[PDB]
Amino acid sequence: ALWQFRSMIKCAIPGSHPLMDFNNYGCYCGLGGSGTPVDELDRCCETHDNCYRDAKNLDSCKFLVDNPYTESYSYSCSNTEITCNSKNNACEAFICNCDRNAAICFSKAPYNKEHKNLDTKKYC
Ligand SMILES: [Ca+2]
Ligand SMILES: [Ca+2]
Repeated sequence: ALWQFRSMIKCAIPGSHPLMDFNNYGCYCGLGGSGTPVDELDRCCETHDNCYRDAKNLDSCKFLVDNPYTESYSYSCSNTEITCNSKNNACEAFICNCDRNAAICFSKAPYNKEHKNLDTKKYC
C-alpha cells in the first residue's frame, strides 16, 4: 500500500523524506507521467508505473477502487535490505515487488535537483 512504499524507500535510503524527495520529480514520480523519463531516477518511477499497470492486468487481482496502492502486503526491513514476505498472496507479492524494485532502484539512481518540480508541460 502507498504508506508501505514510502516506508520501504525510507528503508533503502535512511536519510530521506520520500514525499519531499521523490514526489513531483521528473516526468513520472508524482501522478500519471508523460513523455520519456529525464534521467535514471525518473526511469525508476516510470518502471514503477508500468509495474502497477501490469498488476492491474492480472485477471485474478481486483484492487479496492482499482488502485494497487490500497493493497497492504507484508514486508520487513533490515540493515537496508527489503524482504517481501513469501506468504503474501500472488497479488500482494506483485505489488510488494514493484515497491521493492522501485525502492532499490531509487537508492542507486543519481539525484539531480534540476529535475525536482520539472516543468512537465514543456520537457515531458
Ligand atoms: Ca507516476
Ligand atoms: Ca492485502
